[PDB]
Amino acid sequence: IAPVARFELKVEGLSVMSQNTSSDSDGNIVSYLWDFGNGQTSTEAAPTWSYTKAGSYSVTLTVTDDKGDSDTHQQTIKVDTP
Ligand SMILES: [Cl-]
Ligand SMILES: [Cl-]
Ligand code: NA
Repeated sequence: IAPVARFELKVEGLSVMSQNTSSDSDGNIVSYLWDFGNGQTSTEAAPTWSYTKAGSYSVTLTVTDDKGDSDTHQQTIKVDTP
């Protein structure tokens, strides 16, 4: 129900850009934990990142709001080398 974690990704080769499309009907989102499925994380709203090895990676976003509630979304992506 609230908050709702959500994002969309744009993949270029091994590199990924994000758009944060999260929301909260009962408060305000104050923090983010992105988890790129490779051991890397970020606290940015809409980070850019990259991988080294071609493969399948799960990208997870957790959002947390002003009342201390969290929600998580995931997307698995393919990335390839040249
Ligand atoms: Cl990698
Ligand atoms: Cl994909
Ligand atoms: Na709100």
